[PDB]
Amino acid sequence: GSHMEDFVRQCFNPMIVELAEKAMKEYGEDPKIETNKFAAICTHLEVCFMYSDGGSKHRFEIIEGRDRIMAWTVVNSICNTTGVEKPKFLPDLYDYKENRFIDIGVTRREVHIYYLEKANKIKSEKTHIHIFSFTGEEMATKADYTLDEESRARIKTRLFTIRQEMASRSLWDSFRQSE
Ligand SMILES: Cc1cn([C@H]2C[C@H](O)[C@@H](COP(=O)(O)O)O2)c(=O)[nH]c1=O
Ligand SMILES: [Mn+2]
Repeated sequence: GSHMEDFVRQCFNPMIVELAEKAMKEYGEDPKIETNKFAAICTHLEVCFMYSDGGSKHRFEIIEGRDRIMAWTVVNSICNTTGVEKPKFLPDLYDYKENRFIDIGVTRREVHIYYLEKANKIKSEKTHIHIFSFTGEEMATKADYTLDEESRARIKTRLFTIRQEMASRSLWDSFRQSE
């Protein structure tokens, strides 16, 4: 029974916590042992939902947060109706305005490096990438950041708050060093 586990449960809403637990169980991991991962998944989930909330109504299809089978079903529906190429890995959102898949990343390290490591790993030229860090930096494909500055600013504010809460509990160093 770790401090990080109870921190995560008292910091994130129950809907995110439950989706994160399901994700980890589907992968096969355990929230009680792999607790920095539990925190990372919750964080990613929240950011992806804050981000979809940044557009106009119906701008984004939300892929993140669904069961893997249903996630791919929706990806295939989008592909088969917009003629866009099918990605090799599951993205997080689809942008109906710009007609592209997006993969949002959240890193405790250098944005630059996480971006690159994401580009290669994706192996899907068409998928747009947008990285945020816990220090307030962001990096987007072709410097096209999708949302307006205010919607991104609130994401960054939220990440820095998570960082502080963790640091006040002496959990940050461990979370930072475990990426
Ligand atoms: C950075 C990081 C992400 N993740 C998770 C968050 C997401 O659920 C999933 C995809 O993350 P990404 O899109 O930020 O790469 O992997 C970890 O489990 N551990 C980590 O250290
Ligand atoms: Mn992502």
